Amino acid sequence: SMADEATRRVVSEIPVLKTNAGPRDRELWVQRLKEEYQSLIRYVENNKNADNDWFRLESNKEGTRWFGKCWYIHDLLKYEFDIEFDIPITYPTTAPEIAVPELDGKAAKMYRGGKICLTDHFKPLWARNVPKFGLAHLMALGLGPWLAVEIPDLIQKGVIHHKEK
Repeated sequence: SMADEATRRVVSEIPVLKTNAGPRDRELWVQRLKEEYQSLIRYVENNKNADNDWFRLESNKEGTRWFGKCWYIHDLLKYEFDIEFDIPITYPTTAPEIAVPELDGKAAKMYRGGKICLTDHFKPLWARNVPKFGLAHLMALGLGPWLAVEIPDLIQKGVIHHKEK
């Protein structure tokens, strides 16, 4: 009951997705990508309205490789990190694995190679919502909360530093 409400508070203004298609699924994958792009751009617009415009993403032509940037504010300073992920063949039932490559070997909750290690509650949360969640939800429920623990830890520990601009 607390988990269901917390999830709704975060995602209730993100458009819900519908199509069960992954990268190999041809016209159904093009349809899934329309849903993904429309959910993502609404999430970006909502974030701008809330003074929390915290990421940009692009894909390759086929929509199977995603990359961009996120920004995290701590003590009013803005920290930028490059992000990337591949769409699993079994998407959207399987969730993508976000990587923050510059933090490889630095962040505590991270696999060798730069994939973030999310708490055990994200996977079953994604699983319980299939196929309604997409990349906007991956950002809002997966990377966002990861940054809000790991980036303050790394700044406190002196592992990362703000470069003058």
